[PDB]
Amino acid sequence: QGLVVSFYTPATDGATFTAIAQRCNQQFGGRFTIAQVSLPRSPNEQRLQLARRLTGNDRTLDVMALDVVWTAEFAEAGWALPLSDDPAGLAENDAVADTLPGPLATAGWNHKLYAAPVTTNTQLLWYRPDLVNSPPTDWNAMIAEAARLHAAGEPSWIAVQANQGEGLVVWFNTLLVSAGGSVLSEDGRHVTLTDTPAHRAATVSALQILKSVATTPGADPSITRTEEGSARLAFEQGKAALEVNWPFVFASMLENAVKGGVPFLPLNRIPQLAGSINDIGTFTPSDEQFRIAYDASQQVFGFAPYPAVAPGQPAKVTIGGLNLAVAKTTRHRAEAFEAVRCLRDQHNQRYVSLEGGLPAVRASLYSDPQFQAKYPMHAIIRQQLTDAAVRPATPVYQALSIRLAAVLSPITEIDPESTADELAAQAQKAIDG
Repeated sequence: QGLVVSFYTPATDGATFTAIAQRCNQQFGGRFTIAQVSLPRSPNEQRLQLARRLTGNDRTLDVMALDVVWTAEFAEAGWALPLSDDPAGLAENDAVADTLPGPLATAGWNHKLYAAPVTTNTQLLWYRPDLVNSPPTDWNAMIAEAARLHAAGEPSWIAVQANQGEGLVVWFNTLLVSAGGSVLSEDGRHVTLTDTPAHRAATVSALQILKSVATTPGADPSITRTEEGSARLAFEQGKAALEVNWPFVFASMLENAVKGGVPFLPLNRIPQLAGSINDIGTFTPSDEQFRIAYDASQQVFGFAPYPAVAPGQPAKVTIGGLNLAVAKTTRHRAEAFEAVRCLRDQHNQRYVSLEGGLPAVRASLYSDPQFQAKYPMHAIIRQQLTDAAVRPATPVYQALSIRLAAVLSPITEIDPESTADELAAQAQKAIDG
């Protein structure tokens, strides 16, 4: 026998989360162990299996990693215990102490914390410094640069995820919040897209940018013809000189370049990098090999803040990532909340970042020299995580998102004024559920 605390996570991060689980087991003195359980790789199927297990009162479900936008759903439904339900009374303070504000904001609902952040994410600008002298600082500069490049016969696509789905919703949300707007009110009860002249201007601004990118000379046909594509691959293959995307494109760039799949960046030819591809095809460099690959990448691969909407205001970039929640189905609340605290301590935060490629939520880690070595863009991330935009927090997020995506796509057919009103009407229909 033996008491087991289940720990449900996306399969994508199964190896990483298993290792920190095993690290935590060391320090429980055999009182109990954490067992990682892999949900499907698809986020939507992860949420649907958790729901099945919660409404089915599966008593072995203890700790679960939730997407940052599932907070309201799981809290309103009584599926995620409030942190104040910890018999030890430690969960609340732990989740606040040394956690960046952006991640923390995703974990609340009705002014109460219902989960503890563990990982986060934000989008940056990635550009070709050999083709682009300075990184565009706002979206008008993005447009003008891409158009100049087209007239010069050079890579002109702006690589951004804009197909119908959550990625387009994320992009619209960033533009909207950066312009001072909001989809919903504080309680997710009212639609605030067009309720005041100022809010309508923010919505119109964001729609104009979406539409401007779609109709820029030399645009990506995945946008102009609403086709399947990939922002990451477009940049790696040399068809886009500008990209907004999560930081996983950094590791992908170096690994694929070392494998010889990046034509403008032949890291595969550098003698010092011989043997750095391990027996499963992963770029696993030493500290010096890393600094060589990153130094050589700088000639052709740069990063910068997400472009602003307004000339002077830094962008409010939609945040992603995972929060740790204790399920209402647990039989051992005390051990479950203790497990959450161990899984998100400083050493395990260092691990998920360095070995897992998942940005940590602990502010202290953005001062760690080892973290700064492997995240040279740490300072931009820290700033965008502290001043983040949050997707609308509502129990009906899934219906709201689907409805917004259907209106916004195809983005070539946006008419900012009339689309603004159609956005608000469709958001209203989701809130009426």
